[PDB]
Amino acid sequence: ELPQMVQQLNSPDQQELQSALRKLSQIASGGNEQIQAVIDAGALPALVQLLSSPNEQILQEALWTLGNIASGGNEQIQAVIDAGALPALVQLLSSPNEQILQEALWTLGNIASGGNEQIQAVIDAGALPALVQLLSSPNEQILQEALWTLGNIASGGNEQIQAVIDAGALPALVQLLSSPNEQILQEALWTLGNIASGGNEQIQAVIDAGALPALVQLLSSPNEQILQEALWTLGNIASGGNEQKQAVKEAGAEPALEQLQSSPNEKIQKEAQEALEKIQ
Amino acid sequence: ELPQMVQQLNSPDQQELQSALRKLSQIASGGNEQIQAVIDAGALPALVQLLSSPNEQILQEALWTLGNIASGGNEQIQAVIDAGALPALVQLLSSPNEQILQEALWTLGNIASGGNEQIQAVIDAGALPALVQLLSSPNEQILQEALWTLGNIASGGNEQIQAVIDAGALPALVQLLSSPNEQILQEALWTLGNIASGGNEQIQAVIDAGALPALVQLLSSPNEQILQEALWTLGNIASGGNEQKQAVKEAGAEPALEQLQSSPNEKIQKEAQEALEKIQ
Amino acid sequence: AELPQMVQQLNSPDQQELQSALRKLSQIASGGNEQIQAVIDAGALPALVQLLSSPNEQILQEALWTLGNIASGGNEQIQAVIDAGALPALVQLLSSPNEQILQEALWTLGNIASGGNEQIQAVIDAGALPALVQLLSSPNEQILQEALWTLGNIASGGNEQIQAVIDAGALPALVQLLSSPNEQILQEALWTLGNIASGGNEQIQAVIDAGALPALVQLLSSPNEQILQEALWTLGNIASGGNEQKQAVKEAGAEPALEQLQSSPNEKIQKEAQEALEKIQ
Amino acid sequence: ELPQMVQQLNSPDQQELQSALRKLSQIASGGNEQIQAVIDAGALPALVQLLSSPNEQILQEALWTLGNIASGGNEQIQAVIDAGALPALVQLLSSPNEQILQEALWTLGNIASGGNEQIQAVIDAGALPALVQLLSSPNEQILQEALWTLGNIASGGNEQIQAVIDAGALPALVQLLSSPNEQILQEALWTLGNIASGGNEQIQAVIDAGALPALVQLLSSPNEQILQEALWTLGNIASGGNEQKQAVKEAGAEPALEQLQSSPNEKIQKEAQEALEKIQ
Ligand SMILES: [Ca+2]
Ligand SMILES: [Ca+2]
Ligand SMILES: [Ca+2]
Ligand SMILES: [Ca+2]
Ligand SMILES: [Ca+2]
Ligand SMILES: [Ca+2]
Ligand SMILES: [Ca+2]
Ligand SMILES: [Ca+2]
Ligand SMILES: [Ca+2]
Ligand SMILES: [Ca+2]
Repeated sequence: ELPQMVQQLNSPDQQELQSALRKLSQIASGGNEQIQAVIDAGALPALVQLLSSPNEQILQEALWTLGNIASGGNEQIQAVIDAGALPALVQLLSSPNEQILQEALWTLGNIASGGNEQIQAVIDAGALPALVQLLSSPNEQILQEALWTLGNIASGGNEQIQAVIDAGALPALVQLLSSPNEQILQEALWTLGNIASGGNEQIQAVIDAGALPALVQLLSSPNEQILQEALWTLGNIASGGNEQKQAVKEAGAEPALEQLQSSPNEKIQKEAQEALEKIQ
Repeated sequence: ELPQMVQQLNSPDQQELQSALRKLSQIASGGNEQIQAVIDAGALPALVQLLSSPNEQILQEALWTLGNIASGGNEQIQAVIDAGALPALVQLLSSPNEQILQEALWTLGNIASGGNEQIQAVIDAGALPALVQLLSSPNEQILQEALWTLGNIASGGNEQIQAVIDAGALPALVQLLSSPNEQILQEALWTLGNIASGGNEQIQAVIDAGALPALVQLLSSPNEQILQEALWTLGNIASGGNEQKQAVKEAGAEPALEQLQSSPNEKIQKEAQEALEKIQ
Repeated sequence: AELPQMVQQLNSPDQQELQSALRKLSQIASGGNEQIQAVIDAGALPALVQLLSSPNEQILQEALWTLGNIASGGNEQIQAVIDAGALPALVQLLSSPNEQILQEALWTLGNIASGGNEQIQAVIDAGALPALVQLLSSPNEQILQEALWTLGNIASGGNEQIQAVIDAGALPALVQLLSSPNEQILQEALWTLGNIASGGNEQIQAVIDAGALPALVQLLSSPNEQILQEALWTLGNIASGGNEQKQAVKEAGAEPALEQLQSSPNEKIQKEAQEALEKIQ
Repeated sequence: ELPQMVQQLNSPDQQELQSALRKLSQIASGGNEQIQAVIDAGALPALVQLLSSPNEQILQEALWTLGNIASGGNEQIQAVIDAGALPALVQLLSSPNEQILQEALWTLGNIASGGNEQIQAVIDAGALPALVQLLSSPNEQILQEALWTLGNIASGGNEQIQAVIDAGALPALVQLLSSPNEQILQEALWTLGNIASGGNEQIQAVIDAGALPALVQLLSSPNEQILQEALWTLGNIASGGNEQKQAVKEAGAEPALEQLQSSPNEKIQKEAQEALEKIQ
């Protein structure tokens, strides 16, 4: 009954087309067996292609359906990605249309709560620089949604976190730690906390950005939700490096570095000597 | 990110090898400086105040944070001490909140893993009586954290080892040599070993407390790991006076020692010789 | 997939499976208003209203969302929100530079204004109309759509409510949205203007005097069926007035446009198109 | 290599069982890529068996390993489940060893953080009655981990939420809304908040358990995490009923009801008739 709804995404009519989209849009809302049902009927290419509709009613509906398909299994996120949604999503990040801009951020956020494979895709697709740009928005709804999306990215592996750092996000995050808007403060603390829970390098970048005095100050907050997030972030700062040191020691590092003691490249040699000195 | 990095230390790809090395050298420097930055930015006084918080959720985060700060070098541990943390930590040893009691013990355990100035501070804050009471906990999670901490204390000098003996830890530690839990058995053994590593009134009181028959009997354990610790302990005792050798003579040690020579475990065959040599 | 699978076991052959499926649908059909009433009876509204003055954006937003949910109940539930004193704070939040807070308050106001006339009139009496009207020229499509939705609920009341909307200067801005390239705003504008056009001859006349007809008439040539439908409904409403009203739609040239619709594939169209051309002879 | 490590997991040689155990737990503690290597080798089945071992060092290692793997993607979780872990993990809830008990819980809570069929495998294995009993534990560590697990379960579809209700969870959740312990209280709010985000019947159970007066008291809390969590739950109670009424309307419920006036059974006609009236 359902590849019928699909072919009608191609329909000359807009009551028909939007009957179809409205239908497919609610079905996508009902959990993973239903999402896959939409997927297998081949809905993704149609829905991606409507991302360029000049009709905002078609556009926001398609956008909303992709976001919902993106809110299921990693495997279902991967299908959105495979359909080529990312490049389009990234362009919509420039919409002067606040409501389209928010739907696309939300969609990206959802994709970015996937595995590190789908986070890397979002990163490869060029999304970090627009997200960071948006950290300056005077619209607190877009700002919140951007912080969130960045938060999920910063919840991947260390290279994911490092991309976020390398895209320039930290100075903004640290200024928002002074914000008198508790909702924004807390989403920026949340994202910053994710950064702080990578390894040595990631922790160092947070420290070099001047987060610590701002975090120490938040420990006077009568707001226990913000106090808890400042303390959790601080405890990551204080633990991450030694825990990484010990995990590389566990992963084979002494041996590896001894073998390189005698490297024939001299620069690699001194550096390997230097690094064994450190894992003492 | 870590097994990758280590395998890349052997990579025939030169830029791959080199950047992997650079990362690994940074991770090798550890976290102590990052911890210091936390101290320098003023976090200690607030963490210490929060240790009297009646909010369990906050108090846990604060304890964890301090515990990690105490996972640093002796400088960072000493800073937690001079911040006034110890009185409240020793208080928390009476908490009926198992989640708070475990973090406090852990934290105390890191402090106790510094040098003897740091161990002495923990003794002098009165940690020992509680820690001894905890050796008879039916709660293995709590028992083992207490054993851990006691062990670190008992790895200090003879004044540290005596404080422990004086606090009445030996009977408890000995009862635990009858434990059918191998994780507790091993740690009780390690702690006994550290005690027997002291001078001669130290080696004596351990003998005095009836350790040897359990010790000897453990040599027959077919679990090489618990065998080692028991050997090592009996070897530390062997190392002592003459009344002391005569004491390990008397508890039927020679029979058991005699077999361990053929052991494919290189280490065990060394120590096992050392000890028989030592009697006479 | 609990709900589609439920809707299928009603057509099912098995009697047990039909039975219990129906038993669940029935409870679900009864909706959430008694559950909203229980939240009210346990004493939540006074703290919820207090939280509206809160410096904490996080707490304020959640409160706003709770209130708006409570107000998404029946008229009894809306009236309890009103009586607990929420409107002054809601109307206050209409000036807020915070878009997030602004949207929740518009939304909350929107739900209050989907009640009966007594509920709508309370919103009107709290002074919400001038800010709603000013927000119809916001460059923010999210804020604008929410203010349009609210005003349309308000204009879906009695003539006294419709006239309040008119008296607050809504029409110039509603007409100007008739030129929007944004289909979603255009449809809501048409709908609001359709409601206003569904009151008395003097309300209909104010719509004409505001210049709606020229835009309305063009919208009849729209390739967009959904836009074309709302345009027709509104024009239809206007056609449903006294002689002077019928003349003005004659004199904006609605007749040619309305004939070029009798031959239309679409369904709700020709019947309405017909009834419209009918009303002018 | 990895393939004879698996073979040695079922060796009689106790020593190389444990080297083979430790190594597998090492590599399987970093990244999803390594987890899979461990999986495809065939570690899972053997690892499940070691959950029977009377050696704690062995038991806890196996268990912690499974724990780590269960903290990957839904299909990694699924592979733990396919391996047969659940009946063992559920049994381990009866352990008098607190460390084992907590590790069994944490493992269960990770598995239960997957998609809905994973959550459902956990219900199916009979975890709910054990989880519900734990809600009376005087151990706050065990108590909190049980609530977290039940929280994860209640984050599935209404059928999963209903299975937490049917198992008797609500009266303890309700009582814990009075707890002066903020960590326990917050975790119960979260669980209850997940329950209340379900359908008309799920909200009705929460109402009938007398949640509302306590949730309403919480609106006076000076703790903004708690206050926010009480607003949220109350918000879900106020919306889920109407939102589900509309969701069934979209699911075609009207054609189906009208169709039932055509039943030969008056009861059915009457109910369908009462239903169609109500759906306005
Ligand atoms: Ca068309
Ligand atoms: Ca357009
Ligand atoms: Ca703003
Ligand atoms: Ca507070
Ligand atoms: Ca026990
Ligand atoms: Ca504020
Ligand atoms: Ca705009
Ligand atoms: Ca045992
Ligand atoms: Ca307790
Ligand atoms: Ca408390």
